[PDB]
Amino acid sequence: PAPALRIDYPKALQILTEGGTHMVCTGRTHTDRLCRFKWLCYSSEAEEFIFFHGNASVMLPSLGSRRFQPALLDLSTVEDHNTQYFNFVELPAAALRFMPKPVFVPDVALIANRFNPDNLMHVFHDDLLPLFYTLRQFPGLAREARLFFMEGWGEGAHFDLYKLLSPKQPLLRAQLKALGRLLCFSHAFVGLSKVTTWYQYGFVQPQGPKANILVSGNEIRQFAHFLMEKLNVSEEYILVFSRTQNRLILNEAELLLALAQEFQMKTVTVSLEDHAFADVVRLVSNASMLVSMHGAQLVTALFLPRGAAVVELFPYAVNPDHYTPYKTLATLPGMDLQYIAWQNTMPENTVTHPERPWDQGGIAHLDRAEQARILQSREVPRHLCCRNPEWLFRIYQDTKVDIPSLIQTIRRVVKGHPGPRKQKWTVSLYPGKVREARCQASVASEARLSVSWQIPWNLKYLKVREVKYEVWLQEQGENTYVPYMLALQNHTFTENIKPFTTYLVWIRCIFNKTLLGPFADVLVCST
Amino acid sequence: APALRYPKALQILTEGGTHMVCTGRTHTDRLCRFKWLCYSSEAEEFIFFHGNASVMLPSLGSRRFQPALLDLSTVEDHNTQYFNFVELPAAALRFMPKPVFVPDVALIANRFNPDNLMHVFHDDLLPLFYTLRQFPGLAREARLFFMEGWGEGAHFDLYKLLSPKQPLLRAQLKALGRLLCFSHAFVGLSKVTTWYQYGFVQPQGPKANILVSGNEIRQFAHFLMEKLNVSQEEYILVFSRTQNRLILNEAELLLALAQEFQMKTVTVSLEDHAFADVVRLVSNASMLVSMHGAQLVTALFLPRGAAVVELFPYAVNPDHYTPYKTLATLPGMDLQYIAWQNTMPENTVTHPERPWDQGGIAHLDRAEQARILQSREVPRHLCCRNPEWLFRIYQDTKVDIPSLIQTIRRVVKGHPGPQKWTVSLYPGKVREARCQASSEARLSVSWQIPWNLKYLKVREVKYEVWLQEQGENTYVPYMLALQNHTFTENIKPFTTYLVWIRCIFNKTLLGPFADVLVCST
Ligand SMILES: O=c1ccn([C@@H]2O[C@H](COP(=O)(O)OP(=O)(O)O)[C@@H](O)[C@H]2O)c(=O)[nH]1
Ligand SMILES: O=c1ccn([C@@H]2O[C@H](COP(=O)(O)OP(=O)(O)O)[C@@H](O)[C@H]2O)c(=O)[nH]1
Ligand SMILES: *[C@@H]1O[C@H](CO)[C@@H](O)[C@H](O)[C@H]1NC(C)=O
Ligand SMILES: *[C@@H]1O[C@H](CO)[C@@H](O)[C@H](O)[C@H]1NC(C)=O
Ligand SMILES: *[C@@H]1O[C@H](CO)[C@@H](O)[C@H](O)[C@H]1NC(C)=O
Ligand SMILES: *[C@@H]1O[C@H](CO)[C@@H](O)[C@H](O)[C@H]1NC(C)=O
Ligand SMILES: *[C@@H]1O[C@H](CO)[C@@H](O)[C@H](O)[C@H]1NC(C)=O
Ligand SMILES: *[C@@H]1O[C@H](CO)[C@@H](O)[C@H](O)[C@H]1NC(C)=O
Ligand SMILES: *[C@@H]1O[C@H](CO)[C@@H](O)[C@H](O)[C@H]1NC(C)=O
Ligand SMILES: *[C@H]1O[C@H](CO)[C@@H](O)[C@H](O)[C@@H]1O
Repeated sequence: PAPALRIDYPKALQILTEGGTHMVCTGRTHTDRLCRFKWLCYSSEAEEFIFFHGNASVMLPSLGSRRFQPALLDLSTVEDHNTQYFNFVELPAAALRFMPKPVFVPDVALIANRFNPDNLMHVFHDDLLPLFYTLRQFPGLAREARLFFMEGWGEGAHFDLYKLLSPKQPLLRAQLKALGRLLCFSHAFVGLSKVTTWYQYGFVQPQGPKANILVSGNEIRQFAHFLMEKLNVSEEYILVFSRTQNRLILNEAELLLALAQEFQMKTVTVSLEDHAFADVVRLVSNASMLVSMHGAQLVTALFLPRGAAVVELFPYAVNPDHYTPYKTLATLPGMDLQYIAWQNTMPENTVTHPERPWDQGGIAHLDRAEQARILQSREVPRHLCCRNPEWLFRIYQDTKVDIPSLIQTIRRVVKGHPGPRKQKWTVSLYPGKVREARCQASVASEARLSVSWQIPWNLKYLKVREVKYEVWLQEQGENTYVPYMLALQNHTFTENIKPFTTYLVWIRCIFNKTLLGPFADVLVCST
Repeated sequence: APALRYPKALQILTEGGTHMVCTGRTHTDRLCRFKWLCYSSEAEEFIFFHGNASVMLPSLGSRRFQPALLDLSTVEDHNTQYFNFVELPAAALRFMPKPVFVPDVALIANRFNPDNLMHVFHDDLLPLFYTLRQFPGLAREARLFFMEGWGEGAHFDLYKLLSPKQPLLRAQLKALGRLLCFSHAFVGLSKVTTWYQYGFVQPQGPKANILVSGNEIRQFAHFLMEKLNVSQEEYILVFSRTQNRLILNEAELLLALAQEFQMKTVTVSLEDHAFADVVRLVSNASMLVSMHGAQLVTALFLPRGAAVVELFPYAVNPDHYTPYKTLATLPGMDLQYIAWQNTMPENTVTHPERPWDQGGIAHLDRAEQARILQSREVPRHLCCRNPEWLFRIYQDTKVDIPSLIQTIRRVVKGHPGPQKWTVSLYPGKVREARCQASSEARLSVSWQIPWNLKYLKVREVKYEVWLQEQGENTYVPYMLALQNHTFTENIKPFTTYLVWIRCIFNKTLLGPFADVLVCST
C-alpha cells in the first residue's frame, strides 16, 4: 500500500507563480531534440502550451526567433513533418492574475504525437518502439510516466497496445478540456527519439529505408520480449497472415495446402480481424515461416523467432524493391530472419477495382485519358506521399497467387526445412585498437621496414574465427597509401620499400572480414 | 556506498550485460545513459558487455569508430577527447577479476583545461550544471568522474560545488580495482551553454550559433553564489594579475578612474583573495576593468547593467580575441562592453627571455625573432602555441589614461552600473486568419491577435504579410499596423494567392507564421 500523494496546491501555485517554467533540452536541431520541462502549462481553450517567465526560469536552448524556424522539436517520429511540430507561447508568470486558477498534473508526463493510430505498422514503427526507448532514456519515466497524445486523433483501432507501454492510463488532447481551462505539468518530457526508426514514407523522396539506420534486431527483440510479457504470451508450422477486407489472396485455400505439402509442415491462417492481438502474437512468435501480402499486418514479423522466414507477396505492377518496410525490418542486423519477396507478374491473375473510392484505390473519378494510362502501365512509377492514384489502384488489387512460381521463389532461399535450425546465434562485436605498435629499420642490407604490435585488449578474452590486421603504408609527404592484409602481429616489408625514407603506418584489426576495428595512433618509421 | 566489492549485481551483469540509450544524431551532440557499463583500470578502456538483456542505441556498427561514440569534453570533435568502449560477451567475465561496483549514479566527462579559469567555467562548470539537470535525480545524487587524465588543477574546489559527492579522477580509479563496473552512469556533456571556440580549425572566435542567453548564465551564477555563501557604496573593480600581463601604472589607473566617475575603486586578484570573496566583490561592481585574461570570465557574476572594460596589450587586436566580449554582449546578459588597445610602443614591455610558456622568443631562430619583433599586429592563427601571439599577450602594459577614459566615455555616458529589466518574449501565431476575394482583382485579409497578446502590454505590435502567388517561389512583403488589409496592387483575377502572416513585437521579436492562407481570386 503506497501513499496516493496529491499536489500541495499552495506550494505548487507559489513555485509556478514566482519561479515560472523550466526547460532543458538535448540536441542542436529540432529533428533530434528531447525536452524536460518543469511547470509547463497548457490552456485547453487555446490548445497552446505556455511558458511562464518567472524568477527561476530557464530556456535551453534559447533560440530567439529561431524557435519558429520551424519549431522547437518534432512531436512525432516522422522527420520535419510540418504538421507534427511542438512549440509554446510565452507569458510572464505575473499574467496568471488574468487567468483561472490552474489545475496541476501531479504525474510525470511524456508528451508526444501519434502519426497514424489506425495503421498497425505506423503504430509500431512511429509510436510504440520510439515510446518504449524514449521512456528508458530518462530515469523513472518507464515506471511512472503518463502518456499525453496531442496529435488530435481518437483512441484508434490499437489503443490497447498504447496502454501496454505505460502503467497509467494515457490521455488524449480532447480529454484535457474536461480537466480544466489551464493545466500545468509539474514535470513533463516532450518528444520522441527517432533512434528505432528504419523507414521513411516518401515525403521528400520516394519511400524507402532510412539513410542511416541506428537500430538493430537485438533492440527490436528486447521490445518484443517486453510486449509479449505484457500480453501474457509465453508441431512446427507455417503461418499465413490473411486479410479479409481488401488486398486479398484469392486462392488462399489452395495456397495453404500447397505450402503444407511442399514443406511437409502444418499450415495455419491468422488475421487481425478474427483473432485477439495476444493470440496473433502467440501464433507469430512460434511460426517457422510467415507468408503474407504486403501490408501493415506484416509488422508483426518482429515477433518471429530468430531463424524464421518472411515471405512477402506483392500485387501486380508493384515492384518489391520499391516498397521495403518489412524487407528492411526482416534484414536488419541481428533480426536473423530470412526474407523472400514474390511479385505477381501475370495480368490474368490480378483483380482490379477501379470503381472504389479514391482512398480504396479507385480511379473512376479521374478523366478517361488518365484511367487508360494507369490501366496500360505494368509497374507503379516512383512517386511521393501520399495519395498517388496509380499506387493506390495497384496496391488494393486482389491476387491469385501462382503456386509453382511462389514455391520456386521461396526455394531459392529456403533450400530445406524452414525456421530455426537450433543455431548458435553468436554475438557480433568489433575489435579494439592494436596496442604498443613499434617499428624498426634494418638490423649493407636492403631497405627494410619492420612493424610489430600487440593484439587488441578485448581479443585477450575473445574466441574469433578469423583475425586479420590491415596495414596502410603511406610514404612521407604523399597522399596515397598501400594496403596490406596480414595474419601475424610482426611483419618486415621489403618490396618497394625505399632506403632513407619515412613511412606512416596505420594498423587496424578485422574480425571475420567484415567487422573493422578502429585504427591506432599513427606510427612514423624511417628506413 | 561509493564502492562495493552484491551477488545480485554480479548476476544482473553476467546474465543481462550492458544497457545503453543515447540522444543526438551525431557524436558531437550525443549524451548516453548506461546501465552496467564497466571500465578496465589496467587497459584504461570502457567495456560494453553483451548479455541477454543488452541494448545499444544507437547501434552504429563500424561507424562507432568514425570517429567515436561521443565527445567527452565540450570542445567539438577534439580528437583526444573522444569516448568509446570495447565489446565483450558478458560470459567473458569468467576470465576477468571480480568487478568492483560503483553503486552511485555517475556522470562521466572530460575537463578540457582545469588550470585555466575561463576553460573551467566555459568548458566544464556551466555544461556540468545543466547536463546534470537534463536527467531526473542527477543534480542531487551524481558522482562526477573526470577521465581526461589531469590532476586536480588550481580550481578543483569549484567542481566540488556542483555535487554533494566527492569527484574521482581517472588516476584514482586504479586503486579502486582492476575492473570497475557502474550500475548507472551518464556519459557526455551538453554543448548548449558554450559560446566560444578556441581556434582549432578556423581562428578563435564566437560560436556560429549560440544557444544560451544571459538569463541561463545568471541562474547558474546564482546557484554558485549560494554555494559560496555570497549573500545579496557603489564601486569600480579593477581585476589585476600579479604574475604576468601586468598593468604597469595600476595605482594611477585607480586614481584616474575614481576621479573620472566620482566612484570608489578597489582591486581584486585570484592570488590575494579567496574565490568566494572574488565573487562577492564582482557581484556588486558597477564596472569591471581588467586586462584580457581568464579572470575576466568572472564577469558573469556582474550585476545587470554593469560595464566590462577589457584592456589589450600592444599588437593585440581586440576584434580577434572576443571570449569576454561575446559573454558580455550575449542577449539577456545586460552588460556594457568596452575594448581598449594599447597602440603606443613606448608603453609596452616585452619579455623575450622568458620560457615559451610565458611568451619568450629566445628559443626561436634569429630570423623568426626578428619577424616577431618587427610585426605590429599578431596575425590570425590557429591553436595552440603560436609564438607571436604568446609573445604579445604576455607583455606588460602602461595604460594611457586619457585615451582609456575617452574610450570608456563613448559607451558609458554618465554613471556606470544599474534600471528595470523586462524579459523579451515572442508573439504567438495570429488566429482565425480569414480572407475574401473579389472587374479589377481585390483581396481582403483579416486576423485576430495572437492568444498570448491578450495578456500582454507591448509598446509596438506590427504584422508582416508575405503575398505569394501559387506557382511562384517568391513573395511580396508588407508591414502592417492593423489586423486587416485589402490588397489591390498587382492582384490578378483567376489566380491563387498564398498569404503568410506573422506578428512582430518591438520591431525585432518576430513571431511564428500562422498556417498558410489560400485565397483564390
Ligand atoms: O483487410 C484488411 C485491411 C486492412 N486491415 C488493417 O487496417 C489498417 C489499415 O489498412 P491499410 O490498407 O490502410 O494499411 P496498409 O495495410 O496498406 O499499411 C492496418 O492496420 C491493416 O492491417 C485489416 O485488418 N484487414
Ligand atoms: O598573474 C596571473 C596570471 C595568471 N593567473 C591565472 O592562471 C591561469 C592561467 O593563466 P593563463 O595566462 O594561462 O590564462 P589566460 O589568462 O591567458 O586565459 C588563469 O586562471 C589565470 O587567471 C593568475 O591568477 N595570475
Ligand atoms: C526567486 O524567488 C525566490 C522566492 O522569493 C527566492 O528565494 C530566490 O532567491 C529568487 N531568485 C532566484 C534566482 O531563484
Ligand atoms: C513454438 O512452439 C514451442 C513452444 O510453444 C517451441 O518448442 C517451438 O520451438 C516454438 N517455435 C519456434 C519456431 O521456435
Ligand atoms: C618480432 O618480435 C618483437 C615484437 O613483439 C620484436 O622485438 C622483434 O624485433 C620482431 N622481429 C623482427 C623485427 O625481426
Ligand atoms: C534473460 O535471462 C533471464 C535470466 O536467465 C531471464 O529471466 C530472461 O527471460 C532472459 N531474457 C530476456 C530477454 O531478458
Ligand atoms: C558556507 O556555509 C555552509 C555551512 O552552513 C557550507 O555550505 C559551506 O561550508 C560554506 N562555504 C563557504 C565557502 O564558506
Ligand atoms: C550590492 O550591489 C548593489 C548594486 O549597486 C549596491 O547597493 C551595493 O554595491 C551592494 N549592496 C549590498 C552589499 O547590500
Ligand atoms: C481592422 O483592425 C482594426 C484593429 O487593428 C480594427 O479596429 C478594425 O475594426 C478592423 N476592421 C475590420 C473590417 O475588421
Ligand atoms: C497514408 O500514407 C502512408 C504512407 O504512404 C500509408 O502507409 C498509409 O497506409 C496511408 O495510405
